[PDB]
Amino acid sequence: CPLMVKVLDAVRGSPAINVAVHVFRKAADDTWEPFASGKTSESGELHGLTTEEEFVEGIYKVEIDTKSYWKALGISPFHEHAEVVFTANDSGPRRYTIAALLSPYSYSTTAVVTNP
Amino acid sequence: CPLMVKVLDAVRGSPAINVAVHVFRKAADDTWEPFASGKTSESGELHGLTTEEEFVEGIYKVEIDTKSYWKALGISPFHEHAEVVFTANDSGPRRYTIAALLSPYSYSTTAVVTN
Amino acid sequence: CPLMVKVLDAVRGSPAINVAVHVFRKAADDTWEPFASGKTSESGELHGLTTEEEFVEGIYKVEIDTKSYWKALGISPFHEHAEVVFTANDSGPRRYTIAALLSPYSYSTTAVVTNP
Amino acid sequence: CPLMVKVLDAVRGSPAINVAVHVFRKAADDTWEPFASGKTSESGELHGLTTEEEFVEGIYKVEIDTKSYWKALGISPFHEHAEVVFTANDSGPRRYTIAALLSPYSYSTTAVVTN
Ligand SMILES: O=C(c1cc(O)c(O)c([N+](=O)[O-])c1)c1ccccc1F
Ligand SMILES: O=C(c1cc(O)c(O)c([N+](=O)[O-])c1)c1ccccc1F
Repeated sequence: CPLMVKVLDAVRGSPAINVAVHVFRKAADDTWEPFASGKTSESGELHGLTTEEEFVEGIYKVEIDTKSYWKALGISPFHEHAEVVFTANDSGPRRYTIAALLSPYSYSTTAVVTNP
Repeated sequence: CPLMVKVLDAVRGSPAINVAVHVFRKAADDTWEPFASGKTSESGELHGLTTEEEFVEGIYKVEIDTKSYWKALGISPFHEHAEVVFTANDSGPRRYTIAALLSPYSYSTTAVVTN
Repeated sequence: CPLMVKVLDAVRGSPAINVAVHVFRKAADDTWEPFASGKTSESGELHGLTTEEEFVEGIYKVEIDTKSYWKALGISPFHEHAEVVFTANDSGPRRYTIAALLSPYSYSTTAVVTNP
Repeated sequence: CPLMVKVLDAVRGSPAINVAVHVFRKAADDTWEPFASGKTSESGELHGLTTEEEFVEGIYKVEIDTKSYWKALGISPFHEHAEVVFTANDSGPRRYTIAALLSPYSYSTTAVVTN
């Protein structure tokens, strides 16, 4: 509930389905620790990545594997991935939606942050 | 010099070339009067639309013929066109760039206003 | 159900609430007939604009009143509104989400079109 | 000439000036090695990062220090930075512009790749 990822396809006008997403958290030693991962559903959404207990304060990286998505639709794309890096929960728990809108040579990303 | 339009293609990663662009000025009766038009260049840009003398304060609409652009590339698009409607304000900086980034089902637009 | 509008605020990282939206449909005589209107909710969404019976084939214009939104947050913005113009339902009924992401000097819009 | 970065501000409608930009090249061991860096100019652009000789095929990362930019304007932003990661490909056009459009809680990036 506290972290959701939504991915849209600007070419098709559709959810981006089956997009791999890997989340990392920065460790004490400044490495990126694997935190959670999953795939977008037929709605373009990925729920169930973490829990409010697990999703502590930290610096998180949400890596959206855009290059496999375009390639398996016959578009050799430009980017390797889209990386979204942010501090979370540093004023207490929040709910985060990380959205991405994909094109072969472009993407946009936004965050919607709500206080439960 | 006061108004430039720039159009980019997010599918090909390129300028959007030969895109028709029409600029209108809102009239006193609230209708849109033709003001300037042209086709984007090889660089995706359209310069020479107006002059400082002619580009007075008011409400302008820039209509970008995105549907024809996509059609000519053999791609089916969503929008009829992209319209950008704004007020020219003499208190702000003097040069306006209206940029548009096109995808078949999406577009982005921004204004870069400088002195 | 067949037409939904969602508006997000890129400055706040939040839904854009209380945004006025006016929908028009192009008439036979090429004028823009008022079709429906409403305001975004606290989720940034506007539902209930039309019905599948009413939402016939045509050219529709969704006008999102971005300039009142920025102004009532102390930002004099650049655009008068964001206009989204599209042909709908010309291959039978579809469900349309028109999304807009707003900044004071920029916006993006996308469509998600699904076949029920 | 082969690589330019352009950064724009969607809140002010302006170039994003004095933004730190770091470019890295992916090494054989999968670590990121510093490649080029600079600060955007008054036009929001950063030219002179590399030369045709040095800019060989490979995976590059462009990291744009968006957090410091927003902080210096007294605005609280969401992201730590914006990272753009791509492969340089000799089969495609020769000149790469990496553009970024910044808002506090959002950014857009596109590549304009030309000959
Ligand atoms: O359009 C976007 C967006 C975001 C959402 O959270 C969302 O629910 C929907 N939507 O349903 O279409 C759309 C968007 C996503 C990423 C970056 C820029 C964007 F404009
Ligand atoms: O990417 C954009 C943009 C703008 C410019 O003015 C420009 O010179 C370049 N560029 O050279 O790539 C790119 C852009 C355009 C419109 C809306 C959102 C955007 F991100």
